[PDB]
Amino acid sequence: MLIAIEGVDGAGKRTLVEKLSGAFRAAGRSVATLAFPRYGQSVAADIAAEALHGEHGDLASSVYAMATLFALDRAGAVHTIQGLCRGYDVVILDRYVASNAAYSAARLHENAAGKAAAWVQRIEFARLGLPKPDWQVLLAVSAELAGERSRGRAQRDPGRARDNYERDAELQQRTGAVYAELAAQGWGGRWLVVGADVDPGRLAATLA
Amino acid sequence: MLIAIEGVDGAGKRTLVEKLSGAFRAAGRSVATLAFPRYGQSVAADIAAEALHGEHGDLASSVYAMATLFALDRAGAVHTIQGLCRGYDVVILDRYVASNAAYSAARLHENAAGKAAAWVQRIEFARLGLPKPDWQVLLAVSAELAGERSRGRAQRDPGRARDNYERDAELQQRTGAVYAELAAQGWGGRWLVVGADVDPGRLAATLA
Ligand SMILES: Cc1cn([C@H]2C[C@H](O)[C@@H](COP(=O)(O)OP(=O)(O)OP(=O)(O)O)O2)c(=O)[nH]c1=O
Ligand SMILES: Cc1cn([C@H]2C[C@H](O)[C@@H](COP(=O)(O)OP(=O)(O)OP(=O)(O)O)O2)c(=O)[nH]c1=O
Ligand SMILES: [Mg+2]
Ligand SMILES: [Mg+2]
Repeated sequence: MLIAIEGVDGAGKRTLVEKLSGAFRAAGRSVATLAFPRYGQSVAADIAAEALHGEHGDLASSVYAMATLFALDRAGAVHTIQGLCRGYDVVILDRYVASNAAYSAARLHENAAGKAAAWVQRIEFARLGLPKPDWQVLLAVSAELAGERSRGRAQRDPGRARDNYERDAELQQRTGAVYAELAAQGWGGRWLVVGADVDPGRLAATLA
Repeated sequence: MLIAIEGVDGAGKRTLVEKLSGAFRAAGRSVATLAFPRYGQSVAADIAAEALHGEHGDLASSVYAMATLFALDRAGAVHTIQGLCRGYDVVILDRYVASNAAYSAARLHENAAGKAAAWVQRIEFARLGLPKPDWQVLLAVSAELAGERSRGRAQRDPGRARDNYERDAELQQRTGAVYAELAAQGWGGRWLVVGADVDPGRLAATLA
């Protein structure tokens, strides 16, 4: 089974991935996790991050350029993903294709039924062959709280300064809204919307 | 030996590659040729071409986004290139790294000593590890004549309509000028500037 954890920056995704992995293992299931962007393993991913931190000229100013880099990263992970699926009972992805749809639409002030989301659907799932997730878990949190967590991380970790997307409060707000729409329409597969207080044990039961 | 043939659109590069390959073979040397962008073999290359023909939203509007796609294409060809070099006496590339430097600088109205060219140098040669060519042959031609050949191709071949760069006469002119500067400073390696009347036999002798 393939599960993707989605949400805005600072929503608490990384933590849910760890608590969820623990719950699945407590249930006797083998688990593997993979996070996107794959920093260090994908040139496209590294350039994307660097662009969001001020490098590479006008690259970051293009919504489709950034989306393409993230899609190229995932395109290079197809074999890895399929490999994990046949090797473990559960594979949890920290961000996946929906991240591209949500942020791209938000940067363009479009909704889930818009152009960017449709483009991501055509390119990543159909064209690049990325498998559709069995479940997509949206960790919905207030934009304010998520932003506070992003700011806090940067304050105590010099290696985690915020990037262009994280510093854009309005973008973060719009991204959360598109995410909610995507989940409501079951974009790319079945979704589950949870809060910060979700119980990892019951969540793993629903997913398993 | 690794040779790259450079020049603006419609300069006659593809033809020189064939005549040059023939000259080398007439001299008893084994030859292999590879053309960039690698359409069909690189997703990055295909998306780039599609963007120049009107697709993928605002992607083509970013100078660095386009340069990155072409660099990612070449990054995926490193093994192929090194393989050809150890398998054949001569490897001829139809366009290579300098194409990115020339067009990127021209789109930004910069010269060869500018930011974009320096960026291409840092990313493709040093960072991505693309080997520097032993020779870079600039097929210099008048912007007007080259443009006429581009228009002619589109007229007799529905599968070869011109793209955003080809329809930009001023860009083509500026690109030719940056190419001349690159050759003058030996950017990326030794250059040789030839005209449309160059003799393939003597050119192959100079290169071999
Ligand atoms: C994977 C993916 C991410 N993104 C966005 C979400 C974020 O705003 C931004 C960065 O990806 P993040 O996964 O947030 O990574 P990061 O670079 O912020 O790293 P860290 O967690 O160590 O601080 O890119 C997309 O727009 N599309 C995608 O397909
Ligand atoms: C390889 C490469 C090409 N280019 C530019 C040169 C051209 O204007 C454009 C297209 O590449 P071309 O090699 O011209 O290919 P094409 O798509 O025009 O195909 P055809 O010859 O079949 O008609 O991209 C770069 O800017 N950087 C690069 O690194
Ligand atoms: Mg982030
Ligand atoms: Mg062309």
